[PDB]
Amino acid sequence: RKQVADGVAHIHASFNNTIVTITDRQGNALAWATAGGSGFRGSRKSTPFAAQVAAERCAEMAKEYGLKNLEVMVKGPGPGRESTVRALNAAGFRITNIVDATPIPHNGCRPPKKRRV
RNA sequence: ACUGGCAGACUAGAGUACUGUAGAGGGGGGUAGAAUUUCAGGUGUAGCGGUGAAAUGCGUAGAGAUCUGAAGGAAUACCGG
Repeated sequence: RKQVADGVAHIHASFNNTIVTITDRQGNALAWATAGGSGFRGSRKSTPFAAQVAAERCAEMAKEYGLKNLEVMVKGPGPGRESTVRALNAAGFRITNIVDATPIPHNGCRPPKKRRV
């Protein structure tokens, strides 16, 4: 382990799962945790609370590297946007900046077809 | 008288010249930025993805995530009504 104190939390909140990848500021991965690896499956992955746990699990694995300050980059529309960020505050970590990093095409590729469900 | 013909006349219709104005009008060429995919390398480690739920699929040969770069094609967020 290289001990780092300043880092970046990259919350990837899909509508299905939520991934949390705490990195150094140079974007090398240190820890990751996912709603659908932190216990919850099918329906319950896609809940705030599953993502919270992902964040918690990742947080208490990020302390091995001795991280202290994180910037949160919240990327996507999922339920695990807000909850993960709370779970980083309420796990010690000082949050410096909360960026949104959602990829927005400036008209680009034709999305998949509409679901005639 | 009215319609037509013929020979004139007229400027209200129609058109011309002049100067501006707005405009995703058209055709050609170039270029920008965002994003997707693929690929290469770094970090990293067990999931990812998907759904009503799931399975097919993808992943330990290292995925997904994340960083950087590259290469392509297509379409031009906001403005925007």
